[PDB]
Amino acid sequence: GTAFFQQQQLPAAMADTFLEHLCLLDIDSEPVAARSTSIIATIGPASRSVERLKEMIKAGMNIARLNFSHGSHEYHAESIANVREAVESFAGSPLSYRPVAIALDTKGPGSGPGLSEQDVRDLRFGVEHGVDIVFASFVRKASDVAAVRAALGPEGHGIKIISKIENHEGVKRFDEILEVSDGIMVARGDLGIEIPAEKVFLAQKMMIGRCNLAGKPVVCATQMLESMITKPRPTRAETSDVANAVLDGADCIMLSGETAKGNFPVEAVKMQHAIAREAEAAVYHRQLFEELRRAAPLSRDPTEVTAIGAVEAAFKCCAAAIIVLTTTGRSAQLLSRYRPRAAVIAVTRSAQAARQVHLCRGVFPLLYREPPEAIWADDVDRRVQFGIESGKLRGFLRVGDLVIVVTGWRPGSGYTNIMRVLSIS
Amino acid sequence: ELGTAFFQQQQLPAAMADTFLEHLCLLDIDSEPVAARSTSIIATIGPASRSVERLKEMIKAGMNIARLNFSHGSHEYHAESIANVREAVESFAGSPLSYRPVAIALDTKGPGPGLSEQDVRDLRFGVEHGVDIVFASFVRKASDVAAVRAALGPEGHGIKIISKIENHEGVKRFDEILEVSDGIMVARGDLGIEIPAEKVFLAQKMMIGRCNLAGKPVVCATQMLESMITKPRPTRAETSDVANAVLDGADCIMLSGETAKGNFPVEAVKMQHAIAREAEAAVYHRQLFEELRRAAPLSRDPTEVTAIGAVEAAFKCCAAAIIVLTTTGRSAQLLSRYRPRAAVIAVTRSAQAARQVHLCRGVFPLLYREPPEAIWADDVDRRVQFGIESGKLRGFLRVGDLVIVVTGWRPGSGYTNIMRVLSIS
Amino acid sequence: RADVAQLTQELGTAFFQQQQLPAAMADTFLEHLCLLDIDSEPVAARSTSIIATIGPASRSVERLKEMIKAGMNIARLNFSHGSHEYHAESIANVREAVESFAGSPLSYRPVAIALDTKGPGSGPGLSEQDVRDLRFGVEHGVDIVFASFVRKASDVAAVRAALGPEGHGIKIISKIENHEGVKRFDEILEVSDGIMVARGDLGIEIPAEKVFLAQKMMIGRCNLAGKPVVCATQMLESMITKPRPTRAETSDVANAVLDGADCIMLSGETAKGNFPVEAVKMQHAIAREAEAAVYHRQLFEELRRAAPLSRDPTEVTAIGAVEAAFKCCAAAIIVLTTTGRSAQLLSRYRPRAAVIAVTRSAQAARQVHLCRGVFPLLYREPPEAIWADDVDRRVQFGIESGKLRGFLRVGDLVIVVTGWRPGSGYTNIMRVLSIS
Amino acid sequence: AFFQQQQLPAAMADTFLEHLCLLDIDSEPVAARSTSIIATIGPASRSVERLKEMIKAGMNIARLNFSHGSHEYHAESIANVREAVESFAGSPLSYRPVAIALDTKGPGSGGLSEQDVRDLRFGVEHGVDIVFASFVRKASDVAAVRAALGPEGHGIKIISKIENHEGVKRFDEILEVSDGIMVARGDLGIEIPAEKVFLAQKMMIGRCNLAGKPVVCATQMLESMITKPRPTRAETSDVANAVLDGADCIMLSGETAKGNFPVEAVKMQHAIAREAEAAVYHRQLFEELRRAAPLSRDPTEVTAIGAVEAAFKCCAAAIIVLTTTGRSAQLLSRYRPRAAVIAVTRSAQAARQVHLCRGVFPLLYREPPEAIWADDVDRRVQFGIESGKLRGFLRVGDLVIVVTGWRPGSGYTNIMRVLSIS
Ligand SMILES: O=C(O)C[C@](O)(CC(=O)N1CCN(S(=O)(=O)c2cc3c(cc2O)C(=O)c2ccccc2C3=O)CC1)C(=O)O
Ligand SMILES: O=C(O)C[C@](O)(CC(=O)N1CCN(S(=O)(=O)c2cc3c(cc2O)C(=O)c2ccccc2C3=O)CC1)C(=O)O
Ligand SMILES: O=P(O)(O)OC[C@H]1O[C@](O)(COP(=O)(O)O)[C@@H](O)[C@@H]1O
Ligand SMILES: O=P(O)(O)OC[C@H]1O[C@](O)(COP(=O)(O)O)[C@@H](O)[C@@H]1O
Ligand SMILES: O=P(O)(O)OC[C@H]1O[C@](O)(COP(=O)(O)O)[C@@H](O)[C@@H]1O
Ligand SMILES: O=P(O)(O)OC[C@H]1O[C@](O)(COP(=O)(O)O)[C@@H](O)[C@@H]1O
Ligand SMILES: O=C([O-])C(=O)[O-]
Ligand SMILES: O=C([O-])C(=O)[O-]
Ligand SMILES: O=C([O-])C(=O)[O-]
Ligand SMILES: O=C([O-])C(=O)[O-]
Ligand SMILES: [K+]
Ligand SMILES: [K+]
Ligand SMILES: [K+]
Ligand SMILES: [K+]
Ligand SMILES: [Mg+2]
Ligand SMILES: [Mg+2]
Ligand SMILES: [Mg+2]
Ligand SMILES: [Mg+2]
Repeated sequence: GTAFFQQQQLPAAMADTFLEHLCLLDIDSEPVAARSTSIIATIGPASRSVERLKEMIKAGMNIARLNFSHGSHEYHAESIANVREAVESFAGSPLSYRPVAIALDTKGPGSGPGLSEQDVRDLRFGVEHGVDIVFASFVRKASDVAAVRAALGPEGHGIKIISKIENHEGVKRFDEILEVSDGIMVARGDLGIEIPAEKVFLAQKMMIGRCNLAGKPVVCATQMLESMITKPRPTRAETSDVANAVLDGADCIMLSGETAKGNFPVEAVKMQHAIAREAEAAVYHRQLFEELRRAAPLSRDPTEVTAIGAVEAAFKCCAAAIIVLTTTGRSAQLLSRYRPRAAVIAVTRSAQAARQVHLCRGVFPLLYREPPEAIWADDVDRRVQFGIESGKLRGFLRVGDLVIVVTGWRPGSGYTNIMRVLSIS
Repeated sequence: ELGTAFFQQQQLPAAMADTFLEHLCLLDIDSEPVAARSTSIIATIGPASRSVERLKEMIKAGMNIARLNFSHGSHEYHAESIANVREAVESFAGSPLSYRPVAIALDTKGPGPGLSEQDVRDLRFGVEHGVDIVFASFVRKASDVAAVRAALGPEGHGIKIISKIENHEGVKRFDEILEVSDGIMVARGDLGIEIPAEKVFLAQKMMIGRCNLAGKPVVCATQMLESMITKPRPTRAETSDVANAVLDGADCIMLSGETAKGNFPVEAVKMQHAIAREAEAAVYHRQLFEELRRAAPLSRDPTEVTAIGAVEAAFKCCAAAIIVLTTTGRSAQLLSRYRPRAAVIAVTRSAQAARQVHLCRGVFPLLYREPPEAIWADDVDRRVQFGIESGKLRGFLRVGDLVIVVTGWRPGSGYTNIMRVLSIS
Repeated sequence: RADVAQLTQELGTAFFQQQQLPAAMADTFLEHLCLLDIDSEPVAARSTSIIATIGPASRSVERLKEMIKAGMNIARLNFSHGSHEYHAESIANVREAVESFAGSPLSYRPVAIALDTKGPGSGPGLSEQDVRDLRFGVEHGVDIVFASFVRKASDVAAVRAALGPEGHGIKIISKIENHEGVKRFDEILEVSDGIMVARGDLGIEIPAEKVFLAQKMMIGRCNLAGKPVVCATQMLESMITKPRPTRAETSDVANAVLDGADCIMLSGETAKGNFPVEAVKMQHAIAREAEAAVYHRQLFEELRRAAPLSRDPTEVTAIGAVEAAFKCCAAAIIVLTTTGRSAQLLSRYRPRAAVIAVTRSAQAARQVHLCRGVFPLLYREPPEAIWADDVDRRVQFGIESGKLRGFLRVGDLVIVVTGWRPGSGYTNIMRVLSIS
Repeated sequence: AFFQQQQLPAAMADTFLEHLCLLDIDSEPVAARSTSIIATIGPASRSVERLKEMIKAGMNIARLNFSHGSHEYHAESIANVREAVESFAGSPLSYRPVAIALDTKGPGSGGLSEQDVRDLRFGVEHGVDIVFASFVRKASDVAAVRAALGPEGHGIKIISKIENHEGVKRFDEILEVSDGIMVARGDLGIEIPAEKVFLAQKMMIGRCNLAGKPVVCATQMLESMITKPRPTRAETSDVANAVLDGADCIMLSGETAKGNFPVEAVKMQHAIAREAEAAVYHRQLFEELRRAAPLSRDPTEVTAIGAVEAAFKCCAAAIIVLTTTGRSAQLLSRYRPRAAVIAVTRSAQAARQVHLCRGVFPLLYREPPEAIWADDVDRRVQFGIESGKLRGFLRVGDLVIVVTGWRPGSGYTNIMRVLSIS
């Protein structure tokens, strides 16, 4: 229909130049796709009640950040419990259940050179309490990441390490840090104090671009809607900043004081949700996909190979979604790196992976709870049908839509290799 | 894993180039072609190439399609030629390494207002003798194609109609002619007489580009190696012309007097084979694929959607081949339209389709003769392995190579929707 | 590397590390972002003009002198507040502070004066207060009018009519503040001299989360049209009370420049803020960083692909001059202009070289601040008897001022844009000159 | 109607593929033929009357193959060429200069052969403009030819013929020290596999285009026309593709030296080149040439790109350039403008040598210098406009780009002007 091609900035996406693309942006072109940039919300006095946390999950919060610079282990354990209670209050309807990751933000070293003793204690707390992500403060070199990995021990092997770049050394040794990290956070608060305030946008734009190139999650953090700590609506600069972090290529956007101690924590999440949707529709996918494709090296990994084929096929048919079966979340991450306009609906039995895929832009995790079928092929089809039913319920899909289904040839992680074009019935 | 020596062959340094100009600068005479020759050779069969023994040498030299010019000879004469071609082709039906299906094409005499009386009789002859292709002479408008289609009696509806564009009206009505034809022949002999000789290259380049855009086979014909009718080696202009027809985007190249009446018919086939191999390696796939992609409209046909995904995946891993199961040849044709550097090995039970897919650049047909398995999925795997083993048998594949496998979800033509990444074992 | 090998040997590796030159050489936009370096210092003069709203915090002649030194190019008078007596006093103080530097014409900085109207209201036709304020502007010699709540092309015609016959030289920058203005943008831009993205009212009239779409669209269309575009409101809002801005604020300013804005504005930050000089200094610091980070390779190519063929020698000379400047890494493009049009046409192709515009018109020298990358020089000498000699004196004035202000150094290449006969509309010559 | 001619719909295309699709056989070429024709002079094309027909047909350079004939024979040919050329000198607004090129025999089993030294000394004594040096294998071979030309032969252009595998492999070092290259396909097709010659041709042309140096495509281009009045489909294709490859010059060997239709062969190359030049995808070409060309601090280099850019912007009919040595015109030519580069020069040798550069139309200025240098410059610019108007390049109302310098002499080009005709 003609009405379909007027929505989600499709006239601006068809443009032959980036300049023409900007000229074609329409304020009356409504976003249709689900919001793909994840929202990380910092937990605190303003956002700890189980009832408040339920409203924040409904508003769009995907990751709950526990800032270990404040409060005790007793405090942070109560936080975790409330978050888990609010998340599990929706587990009765598995077709609409939304998993929420739990991230531990470390205090950092200070006048010291290596992992603080407090950081070791907090890291072991995180492992003991089952945190999904670690935002490692003041990462200056690759050995800092290794020290955090060591402090997580053998049981914390599944936790994701997102290195916070907060100073000039971190920016200068970025490549070696990214290589050993699972992703990066652009920690603008300290970065804006350690380097000239007028140079932070260069570091942000550079780090996001390099993470996009590497296929690793990148978080944009600090003062994004700061005025919403006290004021019910944000400034013109604030909405612009959020929209531009998405347009830069950020996988996640964050709320610090806006959710931890503010008067508008649910309003702050709803505002980030509203802006991200508008900004994602305004992304110039034509140039973006082409540049991501050109820059990405040749691969002999079937998962990587299937991922680019699936993304290419999704663009060809205007696929509503790409449904992927994933154990560790890697298959979904590899789809996400090519920035498809189609939602990546990731069906997994791993609750940890379902929470951790929120770090990847455009990945919508679905936790499958049914016990395995005797016939493996039947188990696969049940999980694909689960993705279709959830996607239909949540508005991602309609009868007649085309979806790309990404699966593998045998059970267990590492074997994705099949891409099938599917019509929704 | 592949080695530096691999990346020096088949003009891979020139293929990596960021500009077309840099691409030309990087062409290396010492970079040997490795891939199988993808541009099919059409050889006109006449007194010089009629004998079963001569035809066997021509099949070994690279002839894929045998052309019978109904402007000369009789029905009795051409039926003898067809019988000899079929006898020479079936002499290799024992050894799968030597066996190659060869299409049989009837070139009509031409019209007068509408279809000639002789053309109706010759077209009826073609149907009765089971010809695969018709090169319809002097096609001027879409009604001419319809008249040929109508002449291909009740039994001839599967024959391919390749419209010969030989005059100014055919060039001017090209779009309407291509829409109703299976493909086009750039009939340069008459075209060089009907229009100024210095304008024929414009018509050739335009028609090839439009056929490439449409995804339909295009043949470059007449005087390609003319001097070789009397001389053992061609001129500098002749080798250039053949190389440039391939670089233009031609699916097939033709030999007329060179094979029909000349003194070196086998040498002419060998020469076209040698040049096509060099020219195909020198194709700038980076710009070509990107432009084919950008120009091709969005599609909701799973076959077309799977085809672009498969070609994308093949480029990503330097896939040795794309093995496709096809009944009509459509699935292979849709892969071919995106000009992959990988060979399209099409496994089919249809002998007609196996001969007709020679019209498509880079399609290597394999006729499957085994009786159907009780389990359809098992019948499918047996055909995929038939593809793989013959591939290994001919030097396309080695254990450890990556291949893209294109199949459908249910039997019968029209359901192609699966793309798998398989490692050769 | 071969496209810069000899020039790298000549200018030095240190030259090619500064002003984001490694990021500018990138083959893709993505690679360009990856190559941005915080250690790559900006060298070029700041090209995006700063508009500062003058109020109680920034009225004193001594304060205004510090703001001119900080980088203020245009002084804005908001006729929504204050009186005619109040605003006339502000204008007088601005003029006094500007003329305090007129003693050295090689370092004198012209400052434009802009009147921001109050706007219509519940009623549509030009308000009676607007007619009185527009008459005031004409009488006081304002250079620009920021026309509030422009909704259609007839609105801009009504403002031009209220300016009268004597206000023909004033520039009309239409403020787009509502949904109607955004929807009828093309018709408004056609009849306006430029546009202001009035984000304050725009953020109230349309959803706050959609304003960035309107900003990016309007800037792109103004860039396409070759007309000045201003980004306004809440750019450094927190600096009204604090000495340092938020991370979102510095980002917003940098992104307005990267979007393609010719001018950036300060409202409450300079009118009623506690740190008006610090706000100007902050916008100056960010704009310089952001201009160096512009991906000129794609930008110039897209401006050329989009721009239609032209048979106007001024337009033709402008693209040739910008192309030549990119080829040699020209330090500046010196242009002789009467109305500012020749400089405006150079500016539309977004050169990295500074457009040093030499003019005898004081009004045009102030008005060219609306054009990104145009550095106006007011020529005060009386005309030479030989016209060709008068032209060469003005070109030499530009070279001497350029050398004086640090724009030029011996050995630099400059592109000189002049015409074949006196008077406006005859620009058609481009020269490559080496600085001695 | 203007935008339907000279493949302008195909030139507006956003992709190369769309460009090919838009090529129109009914779109007539309007601009003058840019690719120069080199004709080998022999028994079939030696008469003064024959040579006059060949000049009118389009011959720009006359080649004398020193592999056959004697010094007495070739001197007679030179005299006949010069006589036929000077028969049109009466009308200087329509006079067409013709270069004279000596093609050496080569070293054969050997450094520089003794016959080559004698022939090179002959060329210097007879005032040849170009030398096509046979079998150039390395940079020292070029130096040996340069040395054999001596002090009197400093002005002669050396076009190195690449005829074997060593020449192809050491191409970069040879091009660096040569004025240009000839893709000598006859010997190349024997020295390397026949099916690999197109790779060497396309590579050499691209590299010469990149370097801004003339490249000639030679041998068997219209071979059948030695005995037949019309060429083959492959032959017309080959000529059109040499132009589309980026060749500055195309050559005729046996076709003009010993063939039955030498004038018809020249006419045929002229007809095809015109069609092929209009079909060039300038959008991609200029952009790639622009991107690839290095940054320069030479005002001639800088003015050249500005002039070509300005010409594309207004659909300039021509770019009129004042040149002493031909360098300023050569630098304009390297950016492949669609506008004709009308080069006004007082040097007769430079006027002949500029035929090596594609799209450069030399005009020999034969008026004595004015007292005021600025007035002398304007007279030469007006000469270009009058000759252009006469030859059909210009019409009143057209826009032209005028490229001049700030001071007399060679190496000072730095000015570009936009001028409206009449
Ligand atoms: O259109 C119209 O008709 C025109 C046209 O095209 C033109 C011409 O004439 N030609 C060309 C071609 N060729 S070749 O040599 O190649 C050839 C041969 C032959 C043939 C074929 C061919 O093909 C056969 O079959 C035969 C049969 C039997 C016997 C013999 C024969 C022979 O020889 C010829 C001549 C025609 O006619 O067709
Ligand atoms: O290089 C090396 O050595 C090679 C070679 O060279 C090769 C050959 O033989 N050929 C080729 C060429 N051709 S054409 O025709 O063109 C020609 C002819 C002529 C000429 C030239 C030319 O040129 C002259 O001069 C002359 C002179 C005198 C007399 C005569 C003549 C003639 O005819 C021939 C043949 C040898 O082998 O030897
Ligand atoms: O993204 P990952 O972790 O590699 O997991 C993908 C895996 O999931 C599957 O699709 C299904 O396997 P399971 O039945 O074990 O869930 C495999 O075929 C594939 O290896
Ligand atoms: O290219 P075509 O003619 O559509 O044939 C492709 C068909 O072949 C298959 O892959 C296998 O089908 P069959 O088992 O009938 O051969 C189908 O699933 C698919 O629709
Ligand atoms: O930019 P504008 O307004 O067209 O003015 C440029 C004009 O200035 C000149 O360079 C000098 O002219 P003046 O004698 O009027 O100062 C003219 O040649 C040209 O027409
Ligand atoms: O083309 P060349 O050899 O580099 O020199 C071109 C020269 O032509 C001129 O425009 C006119 O020079 P002349 O006065 O020597 O004829 C010079 O200013 C310029 O240097
Ligand atoms: O740690 C952070 O979030 C910061 O410093 O911005
Ligand atoms: O039939 C042909 O091939 C022709 O006419 O060129
Ligand atoms: O009018 C204004 O300045 C605004 O709305 O921002
Ligand atoms: O000398 C030549 O021209 C050749 O050998 O091709
Ligand atoms: K912390
Ligand atoms: K026929
Ligand atoms: K106001
Ligand atoms: K010779
Ligand atoms: Mg911090
Ligand atoms: Mg015919
Ligand atoms: Mg307002
Ligand atoms: Mg030779």
